[PDB]
Amino acid sequence: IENLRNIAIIAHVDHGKTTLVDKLLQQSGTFDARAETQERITILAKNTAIKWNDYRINIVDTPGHADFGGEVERVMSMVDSVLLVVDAFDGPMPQTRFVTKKAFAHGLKPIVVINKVDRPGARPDWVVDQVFDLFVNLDATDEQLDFPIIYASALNGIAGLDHEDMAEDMTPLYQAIVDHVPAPDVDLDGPLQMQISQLDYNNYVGVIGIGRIKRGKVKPNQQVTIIDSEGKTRNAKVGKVLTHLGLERIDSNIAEAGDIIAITGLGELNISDTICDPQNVEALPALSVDEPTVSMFFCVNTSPFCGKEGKFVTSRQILDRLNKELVHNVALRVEETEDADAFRVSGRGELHLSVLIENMRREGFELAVSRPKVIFREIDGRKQEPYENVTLDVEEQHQGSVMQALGERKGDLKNMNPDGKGRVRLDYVIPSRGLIGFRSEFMTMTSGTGLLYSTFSHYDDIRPGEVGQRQNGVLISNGQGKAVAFALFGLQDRGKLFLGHGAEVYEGQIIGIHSRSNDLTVNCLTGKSGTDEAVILVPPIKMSLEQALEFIDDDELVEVTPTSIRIRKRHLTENDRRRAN
Ligand code: NA
Ligand code: NA
Repeated sequence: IENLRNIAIIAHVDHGKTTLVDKLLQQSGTFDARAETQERITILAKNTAIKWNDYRINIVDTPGHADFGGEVERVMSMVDSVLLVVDAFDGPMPQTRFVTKKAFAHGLKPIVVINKVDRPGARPDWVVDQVFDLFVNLDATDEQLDFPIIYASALNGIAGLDHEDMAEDMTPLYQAIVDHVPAPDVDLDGPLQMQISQLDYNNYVGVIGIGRIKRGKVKPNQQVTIIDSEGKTRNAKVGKVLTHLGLERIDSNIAEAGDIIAITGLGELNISDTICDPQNVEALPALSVDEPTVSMFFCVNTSPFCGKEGKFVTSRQILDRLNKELVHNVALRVEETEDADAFRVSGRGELHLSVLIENMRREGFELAVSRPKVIFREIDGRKQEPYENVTLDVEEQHQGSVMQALGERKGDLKNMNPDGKGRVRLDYVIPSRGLIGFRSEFMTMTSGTGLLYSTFSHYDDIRPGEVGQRQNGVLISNGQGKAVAFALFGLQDRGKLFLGHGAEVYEGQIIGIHSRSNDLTVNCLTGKSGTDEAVILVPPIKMSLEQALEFIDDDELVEVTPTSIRIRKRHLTENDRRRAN
């Protein structure tokens, strides 16, 4: 127990945290199940367990996805310190600030590694000053400002407290971890209490629960009572108890409090479930969950062009592909609707849904999707919507316009923190519904220089007024067939077009953006003293999947194939659109 060290690791993508975890594992003589010697997946295991002398160090990877601040909090709630790894030349970079801020907010003391100290142009002393300023900028406590520094060269396999007189090996980094990281604070003799912090899956056993055992012990085939954060309970039987050794999970006959473990055979475990000894059912506090706040309908493509471009089109081919994603994509949610050729798919931001669709197009799928929107849930008698905690890290020159746009998106400002080094951090509380479409506008407005983070917060009363109302109406084909130059030449005078001469269109397909706010049903199949000389079309607007989804309204769909992106009305005929209004 007193010999366990549970630490999380933080590093910019190119600052060699994988290289460092590898050197620490090799020099510790921990049995290595893989087969790499010296290089010259390059990402970490979610947990790496190092055996050094009579000490066990669990290194938990810090999630790098910007919309999963929930998961970052769960990592910090499970560990007792953080290892911040920083390059000897770049110094700390703004990409790791969000996760560093979470570590300090959960009251963790940091251990700083300045690695690549022998690379050309290294300036470790300057990196120390940069790290000190960051922590002060993060409102560090006096205990958080009193932190060890270990200089390191994974290349030469050496570490030290002093970069000018480095030791023969990595001994100093290990010693810094056991000296300054407290052992887990846990009750070994009380009844089993273990919270699910992370979920994983493999075809050999199914759902895998990952967590730090808060109290007691757990064995294979043990009878447990699982309790969720809604207080509902269910009895179950532990299948396998898996301990961590290097990059691998080990079938173990027991596991004790303080230890970070994988558990199986407990069916559909959810984040924050507490596995309990059946006599003493005690739920631990609810953990932040990465709630799927944006939803789209994934429908069978019913267009007159259906089946002509992709191999996979049926309702079961699509459902089979979705359930197949669901097991490997634990944040995602697939639901059946009253329509059997329509499936409500929910995920962490529209990007999560758009990536899935792009995967299915490449595979040969064909489908229609509705716009990304939130699910309005009735809780405590009223209609509430999801709200998010949002962090924006921007160059100071972008502060003005970023704030105006977030205000317009119903964003409540909560904090402004400039670093005095050309960047500012803005914390907002905004309904998820006001965040849809923003990441794209945010990149354009900040010229790709900004960083945006998201952590699900809560449901609350609906904030009044619609967000991102499209101002322009659309041009809708009233026929099926080949679009012609002479007719497109006349319509491009009334709006911008999505296609040119020779495109096959169908009735209700959207073929352009109208200059005015109203929709027009137009003819693009036949052509209507002086005249207009030359029939030349301005190049069509060819939208990405992301643009089609941010373009479409509630009465429209994006028809998707492996080779094509089409926009369409739900009601393909003008008569049908009139009978809805
Ligand atoms: Na739960
Ligand atoms: Na969201």
